[PDB]
Parts: sequence; C-alpha cells; structure tokens
Amino acid sequence: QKIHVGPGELDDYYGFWSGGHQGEVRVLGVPSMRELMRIPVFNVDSATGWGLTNESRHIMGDSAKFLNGDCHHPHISMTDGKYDGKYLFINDKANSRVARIRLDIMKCDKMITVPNVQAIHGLRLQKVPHTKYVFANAEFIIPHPNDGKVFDLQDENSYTMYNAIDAETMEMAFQVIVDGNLDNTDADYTGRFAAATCYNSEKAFDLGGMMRNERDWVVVFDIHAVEAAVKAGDFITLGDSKTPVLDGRKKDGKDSKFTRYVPVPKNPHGCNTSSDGKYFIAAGKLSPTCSMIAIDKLPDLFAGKLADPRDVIVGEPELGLGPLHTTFDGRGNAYTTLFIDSQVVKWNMEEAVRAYKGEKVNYIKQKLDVHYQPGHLHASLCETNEADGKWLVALSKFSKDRFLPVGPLHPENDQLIDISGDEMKLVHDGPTFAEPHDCIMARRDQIKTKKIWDRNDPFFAPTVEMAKKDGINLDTDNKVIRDGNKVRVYMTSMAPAFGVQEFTVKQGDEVTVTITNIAQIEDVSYGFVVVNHGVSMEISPQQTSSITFVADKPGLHWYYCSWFCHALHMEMVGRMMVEPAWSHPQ
Amino acid sequence: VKESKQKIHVGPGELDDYYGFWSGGHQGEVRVLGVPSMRELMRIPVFNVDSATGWGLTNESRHIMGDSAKFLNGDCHHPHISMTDGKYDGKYLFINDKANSRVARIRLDIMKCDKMITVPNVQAIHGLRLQKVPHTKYVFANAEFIIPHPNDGKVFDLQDENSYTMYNAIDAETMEMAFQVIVDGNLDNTDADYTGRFAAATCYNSENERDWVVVFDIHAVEAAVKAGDFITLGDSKTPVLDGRKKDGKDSKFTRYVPVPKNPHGCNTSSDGKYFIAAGKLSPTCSMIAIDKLPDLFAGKLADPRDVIVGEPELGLGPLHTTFDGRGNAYTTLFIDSQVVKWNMEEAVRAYKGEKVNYIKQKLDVHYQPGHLHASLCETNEADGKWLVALSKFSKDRFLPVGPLHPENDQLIDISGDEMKLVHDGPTFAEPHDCIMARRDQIKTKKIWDRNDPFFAPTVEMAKKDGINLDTDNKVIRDGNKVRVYMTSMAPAFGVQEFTVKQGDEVTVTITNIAQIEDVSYGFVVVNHGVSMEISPQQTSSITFVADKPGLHWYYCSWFCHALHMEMVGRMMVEPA
Ligand code: CUZ
Ligand code: CUA
Ligand code: CUA
Ligand SMILES: [Ca+2]
Ligand SMILES: [Ca+2]
Ligand SMILES: [Cl-]
Ligand SMILES: [Cl-]
Ligand SMILES: [K+]
Ligand SMILES: [K+]
Ligand code: NA
Ligand code: NA
Ligand SMILES: [Zn+2]
Ligand SMILES: [Zn+2]
Repeated sequence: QKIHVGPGELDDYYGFWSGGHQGEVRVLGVPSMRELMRIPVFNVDSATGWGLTNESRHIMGDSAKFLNGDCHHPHISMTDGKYDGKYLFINDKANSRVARIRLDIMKCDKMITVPNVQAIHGLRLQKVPHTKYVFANAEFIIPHPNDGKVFDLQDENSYTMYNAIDAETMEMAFQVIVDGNLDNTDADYTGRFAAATCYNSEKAFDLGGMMRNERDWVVVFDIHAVEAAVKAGDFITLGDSKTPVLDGRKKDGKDSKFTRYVPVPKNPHGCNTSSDGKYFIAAGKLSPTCSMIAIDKLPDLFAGKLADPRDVIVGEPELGLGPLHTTFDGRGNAYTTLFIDSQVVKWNMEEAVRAYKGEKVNYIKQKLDVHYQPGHLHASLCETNEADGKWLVALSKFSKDRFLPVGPLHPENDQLIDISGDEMKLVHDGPTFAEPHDCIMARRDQIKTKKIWDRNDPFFAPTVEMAKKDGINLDTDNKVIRDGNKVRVYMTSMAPAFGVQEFTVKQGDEVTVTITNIAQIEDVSYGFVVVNHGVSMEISPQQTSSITFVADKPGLHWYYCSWFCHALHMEMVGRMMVEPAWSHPQ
Repeated sequence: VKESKQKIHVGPGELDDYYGFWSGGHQGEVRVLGVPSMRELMRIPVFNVDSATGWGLTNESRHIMGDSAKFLNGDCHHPHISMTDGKYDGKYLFINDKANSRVARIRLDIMKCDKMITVPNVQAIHGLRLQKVPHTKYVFANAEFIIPHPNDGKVFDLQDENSYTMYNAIDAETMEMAFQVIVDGNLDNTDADYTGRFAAATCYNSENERDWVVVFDIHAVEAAVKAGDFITLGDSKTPVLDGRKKDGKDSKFTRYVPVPKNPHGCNTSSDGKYFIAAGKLSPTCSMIAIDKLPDLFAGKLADPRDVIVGEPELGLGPLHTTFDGRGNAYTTLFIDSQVVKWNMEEAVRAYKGEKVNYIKQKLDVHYQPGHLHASLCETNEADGKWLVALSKFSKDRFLPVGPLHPENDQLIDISGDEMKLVHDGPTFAEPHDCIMARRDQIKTKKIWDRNDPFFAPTVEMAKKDGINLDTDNKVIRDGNKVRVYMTSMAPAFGVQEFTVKQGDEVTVTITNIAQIEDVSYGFVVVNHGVSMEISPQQTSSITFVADKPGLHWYYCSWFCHALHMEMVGRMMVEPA
C-alpha cells in the first residue's frame, strides 16, 4: 500500500475533516494527508468572502451575525448504503446549526438553525434506501418555553430533542422529545431505526450528578412510527416553529411508540453502526467496554416480544480504559479508541458476541499505541457497506512532543494507520489545528467536482434576480445603478481588468458591488478588495459574487484584485471616489 | 562534485529540522510549518477572525487590533523575522496587510500577534522587509497606491502635486511609526542592506521603458528627523520627509536608479553586495552594487546607472530572487515557469563583456512561480539547503476540489550542484511568500507567564475590581454590567452558574491555573457567538450582551479531559 505521494502523483482518497471550533470543513488528500482546500461554513473567511458577501450571508440567514462555530461530525450522503457524493453535512454545536456542503462546487449551500434546542452535537445520515433524513442531536436540556420563568432541568417541560432534517430541502422534518440527553447517533441499514447515546439520564447540571447512574442508555427510534404519527397529524408544535414535535419520553414506566431505552454503561459516548448492518456499537467511556446492540432484535423489542430492553445487547467486550469510538474494516473486526490507555484496540465482533454467551475466547486481536488520547477514529468507507479496510485515521487530542514546539497551544495529532493487513501499522503523524473531532474519507471516484460554475446555479440565483430588477444582464453589463442613497455597481471581469474601473458615490451611500467572472478557463479566479473598508471576496469562472458596504470615508479609495491571476496582477485595480458629505444635502 | 540527497521523510516520532512561517495570503493569518515535512503545525490569527481561539472576539485581541478590530479581513504577503547582526534572533515576526493598510507583529515565544498598527495617510501596505544591521530597529513597509493629500474628497486627480505614496518606517520594538518618506511613483517590494544605512524599493508606476529602484539613505532621514526638519500630515504626528525629485534635483534622502521594467522583486544578496531587482516585463535582473551607493549619494558618480554592475538575461518573467550562500542566486521565471540558478559574480563579469556563462540550471516548476525562498537567505548565515518556490496555478498537480484551486508550494533540495524537486505542498488562499528558520533559532514558551503583556490590560481591570485572578471565582455587578471572574481546572469551570438580567452586558474572564503543557481549555456560550481559548496560565476575557431570556449553556470547547463533555455551566437570564 503506497504511503507517500510523490510530485505529480495524486492521492487515492478524499478526506473531509471537521474544523472543530475553527468552524470550517477541510478537504485532504489521503494518504498524503495534505490539505487541498478549506470550505468555510461557520467561520468568516477573508479569502473567499464567506460571511461578508451577500450570497453567503443569505445562506446563513440571521445566524450570519455569529462569527464562530464548532463542528465535529462530517458525513456524506448515501444511496442504498453507499456514498453517492452529492452532499456533506456537518453540525454546529456552538450556535445550534446544521450545514450542507455541495460536493460538486465544494461550498456550503444551505444552513439551518435547529429550532427550540441548544447545541447540535451528534449528527449522522440515513443510509437506506438513501439519505432522506439528517439526524442531529441537541446535547443540552433546556426549559420549554425558555422564557426565563423556569430554570430547573427537572421540571416536566425541561428536556432536549432528537432532530431530523430533510436532506434535500434542508428544512426540519420532525423532532422527538427524549428523556435524558443526547450525545452521538447513528442509523441502521434499513431506514427503520436510528439510535443515540445519552450520558445525562440524571438530568443534572453538575459533574457528580451526571455520573451517578451505573447505566445511562442508547435510545432507539422507530422512524417508521414517527413518520406514521406525523402523517396522522398526531404531534404538537413548540413556540413559533411549525416543526412536528413527537413525545419520546417514558410516561410512568410505559414506553413511547417512538423510542426504546437500552441500559448501557456508563456515560456512553460513540454510537457506531457496523458496516455489515448487524450492530449499533456504543462506547462505554467511563465503563471499559463497548455494548453491542443487535439491530435484528429491535423489531421484537418494539413489539414487546422481549422481556427486558437489555435483551437486545448480544455483546459487551472489555476493551480498556476510556473507550470512545468504534470503526469497521469490513472484515468482521472493529477498531475502538481508548482515550485513557491512549490506544486503538482491534477486536473481532463475532468472537465478542460468543464470549458474551460464556464461550470463553480472546476477541481482542491487537492494541496499538497512539499519541496521545484518541477521540474519533475512521476507517475508509466504514460508514457504508463498501467498508474497504485499507486506511484508518485516529484523531488524538494531545500531541505533546510529537511535533516541533509552537508555543502553549499545541496541534492535534491525526495519525494514519495501515489496516489492510492483520497487524495495524502506524505510518504518519498529521498535525491539525483547532481540534478536528471526526473525519470521513471517500474514494477518488466517489467525488465529482465542477471546474466552472453554471450561470443558473442556486448559490447566486437571488443575486441574478436582484440584477434583473435593475434591467441588468450580468454576462455583459458594466453599469452603475443609482437609487437614492444606494449604489449598485455591476461589472464583468477578465484579467487583468475590472469592467468598471472607477465610479463615484456620495459619502454615506450604501454600495453593492456585483462582479461576474466571465472567464471560461479553469483555475482562473479573481478577487475584489476595497482598501480600508473591510471588503474582500472571490469570483471564480462563471460565478457572480456581490458584497455590500458603506462608503463612509470621503476621498479616493482603491480597489484591487486579490487572487493572483496574471503577470499584470498588481495592475488589475480600480478607484471608488467618494464625494464629501458637506457638498451634498443635509 | 557534490550531490543533492537530503531526506524529506519525517516519520512518526521524528521532528522537522526547520520552522516555516507562511503568510496566510487573502485569508489573513500566519501559518507555522515544519520543514522538510511541509506539515502545518499551527495557525496564528492576525487579520482574520478565528472562531477557535477567539482572536477578533476577545477583549485582549480587540485591544491589540484597536479600531481596526471592526475589519474581518486581511491580505498578507510578506512575513519576516527580526535580526541582530544580520542573523535571525527569534524574537518577532512581522507581516503586512494590503487590504486595510496594517503591519502586525508576532511574538515568536508565544506564537500570537501582540502588536498591530494602521499606517497613517496611506493605502495598501504591500512590500515589507526588516532592517538587518545592527539589528531590526525599523520595519520597512511599502504603501502601494497613490492617493491625494489630504484625501478629503476635494481632489481626485492622481497627477496632482499632492498625490503620492510614501515609504514607511515602523519602530519594531514599540510598533509606533518612526517616519515616512514621500516618493515619486508606486512602491512594489523593498529590502535592506547589511549596514543599516541603506534600503531600497522597486517602483513599477513611475507613470515607461524603465522604472526604477529607489534607494533610501536612512542615516540622512534619521539626521533630518533629529534636527526637526520634517512636516506632518493631517492628524498623524509621524515625521514626513520629501523624497521626491524636484525640478530634476535630488532629495538628500533618495536616489532613483533606472531599472527595467515594472521591476518587481527587490532582494539583498546574503553576502551583502547587491540589491537585486527582478525585471518582470524585462527578461533580466538588475544588480545594484551596494558598496557604490555612498559614492552615488555623495555626487561622485556621473550617472545613477553607474551603480548597476550586472543585468543577466535569465528568461521570461523574472519576479523574485533568493540565495544559497555559496555565491548563487535563484530566480523565479513566471512566464517560463522555472527556477533559474545563476552565479552572481559571473554575472558581474559578463556585464563587463567577458564571455562567461553564469546560468547553471533551470528547473521546471508547476506552475507560474511567484516568490521563492532559500533557507536563511535573508541573513549572512544563508545555508543553501532548502528552497521553496510558491507557484500560483496548481492545475492537475492535486486532486480536483471544485472551481477554486490550491497554490503549489514546491520544496526543492539545493544542497548539491543540481536542484531537485522533492515535494508539492498545496496551500490555501495564495500564501505568496514564506520564511524558514533553523529549529534552534526559535524558542517558545510551554506555558504562559502570568505577567505577560498579552493580557496585562485584563489583569489591570481585575485589579480595579479587587480580583486575584489566580484564586478567585466571583461575579461583580456594576449597573447593567456583569463581570464574571473564574479559575478553571478540568473538568470544572470555577464558576458553574451565574444569573443576570436580560440586556446586561456580560464580561467573562477565565484563568487556566493548570501547570501541564498542552492542557488548553475553551469557553463557548451557546447561540451567543462567543468562543475563546485559554491555555495553561493564560487569562482570557470576552464581552457579550445577554439579549435572550432563559437558561443558556456554556461549555469547554478544547477536549481537555476524559470528562470533557461534562465541563459545562449555566447562565440564567431573567426577563426584562
Ligand atoms: Cu463532538 S465528540 Cu467523540 Cu464527536 Cu469529538
Ligand atoms: Cu486579477 Cu490578480
Ligand atoms: Cu475543558 Cu474539555
Ligand atoms: Ca450519567
Ligand atoms: Ca511603469
Ligand atoms: Cl460516534
Ligand atoms: Cl521581494
Ligand atoms: K488539543
Ligand atoms: K490560486
Ligand atoms: Na436556510
Ligand atoms: Na497598536
Ligand atoms: Zn510579494
Ligand atoms: Zn511578487
């Protein structure tokens, strides 16, 4: 298995890394582990203008007021349990958002603030028959309504909710109230069942209380029952949201139609579907085990053919101190991170199941040391029924002495491990910034990217619509439109000349600059910067971009093209002239 | 005979040999790489807003940025490291902001931006370089674009006698302006000699069959400043000297050396003999003899062209030059898409008419190189081991990732007689230029000092409230202001709940009293756009308004402990 990608060689896999609390998505080549691209999502990106431009702020909605995000879990849309390469979804824990990235243009094209919740943490996609739903955990219990009259998490109206988002429209589909709280989640290989771990079955707010119970649980959702209740109109709404809300709590011991609670020790964390579709595997964290939920026993559990919810557990292997996450090679082994022991442990799921039935046997195959304190791990295609068992990335939280010193803040250490053989082999230490939690890999042929924009692309269609009201054809017009104290500049661009090289406004005017890059070549991107106005954006081939700012300073102000595009790059410039307020009315 | 055969694989457990400091380009940060692995070890926020650490959101960072904290963007190109006696001393890194006309200082012991200045009365700081000898007293900075003076909207004509740009000197230690020099034309790039007397800059817009490199007599400038012979502009107290030619007469502070053609790069050879100006539109470099500049300013030379001692023909589109310390220069050919290696002394002899070939090798790069940088090339210790060429079009060299492409930063072994390309490093947002330093030239703190200037103003606020940041967990109420102070020790915030009134302006100050390297904590307030880092022994603070009634969770964002998920707290906001 080639480990090094020489000059002129291409990587075999795409890797999509979460940005952690830096808020972006990063695109890596695997196995070289080099960063090919950054995709801004919840961060403000100076280079492309994401969070400054009118297109990006329209996608972010009211949340464009936040300059931060915290993402953990990137996942790729699937058709029949295999990646189809259309979309990447990722969570925002800091401002309770889910974002969709369009993998053909590698940009965030949709974003939603999940109503009536705080902190979207766990996120995963339906696998079968395709990704109809994005499943998203809200982590923290809050009052409903949260109007400041009740603060107690033990009140009957204090709770958190499981969230399903329509992948294609990126509108809420439903929400399910649960007991306890929600950590990570996964889905089965039929479309019926999803599952989430809970660590706060105590509904406490202090550390001691959140650890009291010997077992919390994984809550299992019967999505068919949920949809059936929705189509039946048997749901409520909260506040101003029209999202159907269903009640998944126990009510005096009796289970909801929508949920079952499997007792699992202890403050469990990871929740991973095996690539063969047999198991939900929950990482015990404070318990030195994983718990294996048999998905094929779930219909019986929901029909009361089982006497005890624990009867869906068919294994609970002892793996080591602080199991956090599990991934799969597709050969019948699971790999689990041990945060405290700082290892990855390879174990055989079928043997662990036999040992739970008393058949004494050694299901642990190998323990590999990692550096240090691993969180997530990801084996190539592990989330599909094409799990290929080639590469394994383990994302550790303390790199200590593994890289040159760079001050008090250290990088993370994302370590690439060869699992194609019987023995795991550590091959590469990859330092990353801001704590990626999780990543996801796709084969090179599973991702198809556009090199030039289509002119009808929904990303800037609202801008095309604005132009039409001014009688503007964006493909050819270089025009300055005036409307009271607003000025709308429309221009084409072809290196090294802006189509409007100068224009004049009154001090205080609100200026929108719309630029259409009418180039038809690849890698031919232009920029636009207005000096000393905090204005910056990218316009790639056939794209239209626009940015709005206030001409608050009298005098002559230069604008320039930022993206090196030509041998005459530092000469693709223009001038905005701002007439002083004292020479105009008022 | 000596071969180029350095090892590029830094396996697990092994450490890189050099630090690389990459500019962030249009993204606005600075990036720290290990060389030769070319892996990114750290990002240093400067002009960007960084969700992870809170740079741009915290009180400490917005204090450093001053009024310019209102800008969420930057555009940097030129990172440089402070020198003592012509050698890197590891103290500071400086970098430019072309978009909002700033210079930033980074302290290399903490790897944080600690000072920032908006340069007055100019637009767009582009070229930037450091005084070398006797140390980096001055940061030299080019303002690129010509503007009216004053720029109040009465005059827009760029040919007006009061429309010009200026060369800028910033005091490196105080990060206050030292002086500005009005010049003719446009400034592009700049460098300094190895004595402290001279600096030089290419000018592309003298408007021209020839533009020039302008040469500054920094001693003469300092003399005038100390005798009070200067004017000031607008409301800036900065001494301003007039370096323009007047009726064909020369300023005391400047000489204009004719050089073709829209010259771009301006690079000082490591032996200190030459300012080398890359020809861009002319397929040449021009070599100015620094030891002839005293005679130039003394009026002992018949013609400003007399200080030119070499003009080698290299290829199409020379943009920049670097040095191996063995007597070779390395120049990027932007059109030919090559690095050309050439011998500077053979170039000088050729210029006299000897038939001697000074070109040693041309290496193909991919594609369209701009800047290049050999290790320690800006110092008299240039070691001739590694070369990075930063190329603007990666085309097919990496997997496709949509309409936007990465820059291709190519690592080249120059240790032997033949350059060898050994690695392609894709980078985001056109870093443009970089600088390398030996591992042993950089010394960083592992934990913060409690007296650090970075958060000294926050320590002062706490002093006014009577707070001992090392021990106290308290909530001060002051009208509609709320100042929460707390220690933190994973897995617990030192204040786990507090209550305020809707609309209160809340300041949260957190001190990480851990003593263990790498145990960094975070603080995020859910749905309030609040996020910051607190590393060991650091104090950080952030102000926001509690505009939403009800219970609002905060949590630690830096995975710090087995019980990370449970290190949380509650803000309770009583309705108005
Ligand atoms: Cu948010 S948690 Cu184990 Cu995913 Cu990092
Ligand atoms: Cu247009 Cu560079
Ligand atoms: Cu504090 Cu994780
Ligand atoms: Ca618990
Ligand atoms: Ca010119
Ligand atoms: Cl998980
Ligand atoms: Cl230069
Ligand atoms: K870390
Ligand atoms: K580029
Ligand atoms: Na939306
Ligand atoms: Na300052
Ligand atoms: Zn440059
Ligand atoms: Zn350049």
